[PDB]
Amino acid sequence: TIAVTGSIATDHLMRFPGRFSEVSLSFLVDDLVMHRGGVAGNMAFAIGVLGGEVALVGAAGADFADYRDWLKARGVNCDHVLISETAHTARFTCTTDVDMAQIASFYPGAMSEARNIKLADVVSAIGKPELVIIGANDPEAMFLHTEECRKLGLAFAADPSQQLARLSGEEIRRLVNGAAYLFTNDYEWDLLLSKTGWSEADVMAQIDLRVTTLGPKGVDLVEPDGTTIHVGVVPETSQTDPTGVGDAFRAGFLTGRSAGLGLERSAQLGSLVAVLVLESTGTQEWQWDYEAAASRLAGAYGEHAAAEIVAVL
Amino acid sequence: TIAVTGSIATDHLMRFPGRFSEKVSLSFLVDDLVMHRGGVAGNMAFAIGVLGGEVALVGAAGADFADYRDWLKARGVNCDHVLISETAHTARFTCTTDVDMAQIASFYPGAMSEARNIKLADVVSAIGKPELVIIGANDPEAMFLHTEECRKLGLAFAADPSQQLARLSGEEIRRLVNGAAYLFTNDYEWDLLLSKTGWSEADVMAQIDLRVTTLGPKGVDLVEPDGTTIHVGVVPETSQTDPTGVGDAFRAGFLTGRSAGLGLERSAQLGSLVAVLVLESTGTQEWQWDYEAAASRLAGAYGEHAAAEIVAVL
Ligand SMILES: CSc1ncnc2c1ncn2[C@@H]1O[C@H](CO)[C@@H](O)[C@H]1O
Ligand SMILES: CSc1ncnc2c1ncn2[C@@H]1O[C@H](CO)[C@@H](O)[C@H]1O
Ligand code: NA
Ligand code: NA
Repeated sequence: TIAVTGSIATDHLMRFPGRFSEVSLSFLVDDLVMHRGGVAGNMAFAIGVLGGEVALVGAAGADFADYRDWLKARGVNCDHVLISETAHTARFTCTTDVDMAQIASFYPGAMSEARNIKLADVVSAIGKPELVIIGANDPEAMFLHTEECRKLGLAFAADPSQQLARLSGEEIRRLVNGAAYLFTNDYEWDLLLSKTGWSEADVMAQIDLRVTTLGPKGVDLVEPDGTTIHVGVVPETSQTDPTGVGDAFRAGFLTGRSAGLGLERSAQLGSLVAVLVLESTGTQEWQWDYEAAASRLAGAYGEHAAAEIVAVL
Repeated sequence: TIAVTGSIATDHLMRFPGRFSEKVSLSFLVDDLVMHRGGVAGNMAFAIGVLGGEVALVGAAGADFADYRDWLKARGVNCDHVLISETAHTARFTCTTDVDMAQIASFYPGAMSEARNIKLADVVSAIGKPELVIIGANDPEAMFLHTEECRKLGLAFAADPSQQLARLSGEEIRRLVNGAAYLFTNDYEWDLLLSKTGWSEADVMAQIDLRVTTLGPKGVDLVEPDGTTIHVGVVPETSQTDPTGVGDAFRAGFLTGRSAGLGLERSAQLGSLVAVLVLESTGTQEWQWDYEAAASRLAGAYGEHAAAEIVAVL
């Protein structure tokens, strides 16, 4: 059972049929759609679709009913979503240009109440989770979640992503120590190092595994002893929107890990889910086709890897 | 009766408590998010109706327009000639405003694209000939067809291209300007119009009856073809909050004053008042008309005599 903590949101996604090369910026967009989102919602949805046991742990508004149904239909346990008395579910508004560059605004709303969520209640309700993802969230919620994981003996994955630029060096440091996984992208890895003052070795001495996504260059899985697995991307055919691609990779990778797959196979599955999200507009708008999944995995990584991956799904 | 053509929209307005000083990947943590009635035509029609003017809104919206229609009709706006799309939703304007009143925004036209199917002939046959038709930012082809139909039926019009000036070609802008009773732009838009059309200042003034050029905090200029220039300073602000719709508000106040028989200067003073009232509220139609506060601020900025003459016709 994987407990996913992080933002729950509605994503208002727009497409600008140009390049962000323009203060009074005005972008004439040719698409506007509203989808389910938030990093925790995305990851929980992806884990549920892939057949994993997952519980969403975040803060939303009373408007969450439909979202809840949508997630429960995919096996996600939403019993422990905090419902705000007053605030609306967070909203992410984003414009993506032809180069997949993005200009976005995030209104937290009910997200600010995630700091009132208590993992002790979740553990008493569902047992101790096999892993807790500490994703982008209310900052205080992120810190309290990590500290409660440490105190209750729960393995956790530090996944600060969008919040890394808004946290101080000390805050980021408090999020990293003891993590079973550390997820960032390459730019975020450099930023984490610069802000915390830690060296690469300093970080690796405190975590069990570093996972660094590299956009089109794939992903690196680095162990504390330097052992590095590089997994290339599942090449894309219909690139459309980058929102939620990292969440998708994390969900696929952690589902594979929970299914007993090795690091490389789990990262290959994560790459598949990531490209499926890249090729759709919303973050949870992708479909799971077992045969197309097997085919694309085999094309990218070989028949043996594809077969071993699809066997556990 | 003033016919207002232009965009009808829902404005999703956010506040960034910082300054826009940030493979682009901009992310702004905002601390306010509100949804309001908008579109340049909706804003101007609302303002004219609130001020007691006779006004008809002429634009394209979606079936979701019912509540907006009720809201506008409660203020005396005639919405009979709003085109309701079978398919599209009302346009949406999404904007983030920083502490310096700088803005980063995206506009989804949606139903606005169908304004090019509106025919001002139907409006005139229904309500008579409007005293003036505002050609505001809209579906570009709709703007051109509206201007040409004004010329064809002999209706006075105000060229008010604003947000669309940067997206139109020189020839397109030129075809929008000729014969206009009014030309509304801001100073940056005036420079851009000259550069894009290749016209000189004199070239423009020879084709219009009046140039109105807003200057942000520096006020507004009203320039006649013979060079006669009236400069009206702003009504100084007390609670600057959001710049969305301020120009629309000025245009509405000014044209209401003009339709009420006020001179150019008095009309521009009223417009400045409405503009600052919009500047001091978040939405574009979220302001209230307080007769006493209006009189007081007009008098403080322009004198008791001007304030009295302005409030007398309202
Ligand atoms: C303080 S900024 C922030 N914080 C938390 N979550 C964010 C933020 N910005 C976007 N999202 C959510 O991330 C998802 C894509 O990973 C998108 O679905 C989007 O909702
Ligand atoms: C092609 S860009 C565009 N076109 C037409 N109208 C626009 C546009 N952008 C914003 N608006 C509307 O203008 C109002 C503020 O004057 C705001 O209320 C907003 O709705
Ligand atoms: Na996407
Ligand atoms: Na405003």
